[PDB]
Amino acid sequence: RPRFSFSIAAREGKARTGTIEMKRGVIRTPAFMPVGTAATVKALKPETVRATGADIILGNTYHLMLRPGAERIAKLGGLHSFMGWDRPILTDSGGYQVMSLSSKQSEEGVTFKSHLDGSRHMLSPERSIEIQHLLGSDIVMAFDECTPYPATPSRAASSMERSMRWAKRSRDAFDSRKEQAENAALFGIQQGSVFENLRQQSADALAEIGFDGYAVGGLAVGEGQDEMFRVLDFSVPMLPDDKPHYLMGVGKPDDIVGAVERGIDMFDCVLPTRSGRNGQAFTWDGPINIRNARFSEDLKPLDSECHCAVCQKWSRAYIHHLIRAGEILGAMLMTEHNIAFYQQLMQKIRDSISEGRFSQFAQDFRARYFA
Amino acid sequence: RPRFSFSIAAREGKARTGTIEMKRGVIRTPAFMPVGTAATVKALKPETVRATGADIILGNTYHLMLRPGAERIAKLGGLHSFMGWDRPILTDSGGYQVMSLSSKQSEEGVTFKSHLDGSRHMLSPERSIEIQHLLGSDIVMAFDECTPYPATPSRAASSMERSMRWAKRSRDAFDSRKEQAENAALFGIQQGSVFENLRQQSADALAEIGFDGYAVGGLAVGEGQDEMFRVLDFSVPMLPDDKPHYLMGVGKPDDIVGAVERGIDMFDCVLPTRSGRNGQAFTWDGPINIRNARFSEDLKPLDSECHCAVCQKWSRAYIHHLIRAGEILGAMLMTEHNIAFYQQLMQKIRDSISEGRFSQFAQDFRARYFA
Ligand SMILES: CNc1nc2ccc(NC(=N)N)cc2[nH]1
Ligand SMILES: CNc1nc2ccc(NC(=N)N)cc2[nH]1
Ligand SMILES: [Cl-]
Ligand SMILES: [Cl-]
Ligand SMILES: [Zn+2]
Ligand SMILES: [Zn+2]
Repeated sequence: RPRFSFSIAAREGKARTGTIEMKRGVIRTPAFMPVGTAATVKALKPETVRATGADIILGNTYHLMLRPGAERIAKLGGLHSFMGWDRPILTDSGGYQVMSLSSKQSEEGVTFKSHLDGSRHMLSPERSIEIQHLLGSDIVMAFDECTPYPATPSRAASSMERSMRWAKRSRDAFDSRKEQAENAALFGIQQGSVFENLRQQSADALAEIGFDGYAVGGLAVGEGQDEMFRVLDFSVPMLPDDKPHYLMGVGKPDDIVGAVERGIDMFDCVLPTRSGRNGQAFTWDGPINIRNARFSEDLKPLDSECHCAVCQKWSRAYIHHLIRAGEILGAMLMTEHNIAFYQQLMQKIRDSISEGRFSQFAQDFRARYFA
Repeated sequence: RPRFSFSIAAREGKARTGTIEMKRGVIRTPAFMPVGTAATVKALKPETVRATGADIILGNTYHLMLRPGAERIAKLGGLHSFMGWDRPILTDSGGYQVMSLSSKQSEEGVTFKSHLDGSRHMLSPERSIEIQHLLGSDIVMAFDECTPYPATPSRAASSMERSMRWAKRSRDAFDSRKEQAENAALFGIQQGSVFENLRQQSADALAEIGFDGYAVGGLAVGEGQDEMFRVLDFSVPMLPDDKPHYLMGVGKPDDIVGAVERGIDMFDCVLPTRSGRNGQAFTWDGPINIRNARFSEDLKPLDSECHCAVCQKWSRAYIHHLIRAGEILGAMLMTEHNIAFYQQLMQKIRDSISEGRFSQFAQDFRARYFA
């Protein structure tokens, strides 16, 4: 079993489908990664996450370093053993949460106060890589400096250029740790906001360093789908074609389809889990809010085609009751269905690309989903 | 498959072990019934409830008549289909929640305002039985009038005597509904508080009417274990020996053991589910609070002997993290373990009675549990 081997089995336009082979398992691409920020995909046992079709989940350096702690997780045997997920885990590097959740930045790194208890903590390229080593991540993200949306040209350039210097420091720290370099992979993060020249400068710097995969940062932060697709149109071709392309934080089903049409291979977002707990269920006819009174006596499953265990066993009417009553089983069932729906979407994307009918799939998907 | 057949396979002192055969399955006794007040055992799929060893669960007339509604559940196919539990369900009649949760009593019945939205509702012996018919309950409880603890002799007698008249009305309403009389069972509820003469009067009235089983009401309401055991000492022998004896709302593991020693066959309580969500895990060495800092790096399972799936797969340290983080999976894992622990306790009770070593089991259990 290889450390990291990406193979493209089929193409259609800019879209690709294939596999990433890693020591802990195969990742089918395009892939959707359920988010497991606090060492759990919310409301699901790991076996249920696997049963939905997920090949890999996402963890977070920032959250786990605060609770329960990186050294503690390593002492307990690593993140895989701790949470009971034995397949690949990608960990974000913490740069986004430093901006979004915490409350001093320099070239060396960043010091910050935890949002949970105000205790002071430090992150740097070297410390982020070390934390991801302690967690035992399979895909390690380079540590970057993020800037809020909407970013001015000056702030976008400044954070991107520092991110590129930090990408080289992340590369060197990873390569210095033998066990990490032999068993994990390292992805760089392209920045530059909506500005084509900065995206190009960022892509050039990352390719010169060399990574196992390339993420597109700085999207899914409020820009809207038209603008995101515009940025992807020019940004993805700048990345090495022969390595995976990971769009961080995306997204809604239609966002995923359009991003695949633009060359993206990997995705993560909290939408299926978080909005599931809030009562939103994804269906091939668009999302529904199960709390709506129209579902109070609806005996049909959440989605009429979905193969998930929830749709085999429980009605909309029951799940409507559970969510309106605040019952934990409502969160469990909505989340399992939504994650299974996302995996079925990815499976349909992969099959349609492999069969050379992805264009028609995307058209049919949109016509029905937005009808 | 019979409507209702109780068979005692073995005895030791006042303790009994055996089976209740019903159309939807066999109930091994002494039995513990997980509580599923809102058409769910909190945080567990029904298949997980079954995997812990539960033969029967408890639902509630008062809660289900308010949300989602009894006629609605019947229109949707009954409670079993609605929640996905195909085995026996016992439903309490609502008399306790009218007292404990709602906010006018007469000989006919009771009118009350819902605790959820203040809407007005009515309950009576006839309406309670009808609601339990609409739900499709397998074991129907007679509708009683409860009085708060501690009850004066006057209030205990008054509520008991009305309860006995309402027990006859419950019997007649059940017998008038052919489908119910042919497929379900009906239990009476002995009242009389801590007063031996009232317990005797109540037992005499219930036996004259005749029921499939006899519950002991009015305990687990604050009286303490010594007093409860004292009341059981004289109350249980008053009930027909050849029918099941159901102690409502009990209880802690040691309460269950002592009640079995006094002739009780069936139990229900929210303790394993509710306290599980709050961080209390049951072990053979007594309860632990998993949130305590001493468990932060403990790799052992919740209990060293427990056969449940949680103890096969996750450490105390992980569950400690989950509960302290407010994660739903923490509630799921704690609840599964606690319900499995309760079922393993019942299995050890049943086996020890069948083998004529229940006295020694109870002594060994207490010496270790309270060490
Ligand atoms: C919620 N949206 C969302 N977009 C993202 C882009 C990037 C990152 N992380 C990173 N640059 N280390 C996280 C994101 N989260
Ligand atoms: C929580 N304790 C607790 N003791 C109980 C006794 C009786 C009942 N119900 C009834 N008489 N219809 C419920 C109980 N709940
Ligand atoms: Cl989430
Ligand atoms: Cl509960
Ligand atoms: Zn489904
Ligand atoms: Zn266990």
